[PDB]
Amino acid sequence: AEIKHYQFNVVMTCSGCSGAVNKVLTKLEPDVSKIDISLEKQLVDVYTTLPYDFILEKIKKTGKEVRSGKQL
Ligand SMILES: [Hg+2]
Repeated sequence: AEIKHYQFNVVMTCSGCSGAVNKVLTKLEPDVSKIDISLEKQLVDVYTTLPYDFILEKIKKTGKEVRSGKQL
């Protein structure tokens, strides 16, 4: 039952972009504990029990460019 921390650099030009990312993560409740989105750092932090590859894939399918990701 590990709650992992993933961090992504996601290009988000406006609040609609943060909204697109938030939306796909809401569909993965109740196994997403916390999300943090910063437009000022272009960063998305996801705290979840789900696998890294799956989270990355779902964010990428928004069409918002994912520049990089890592586990913390
Ligand atoms: Hg946007």
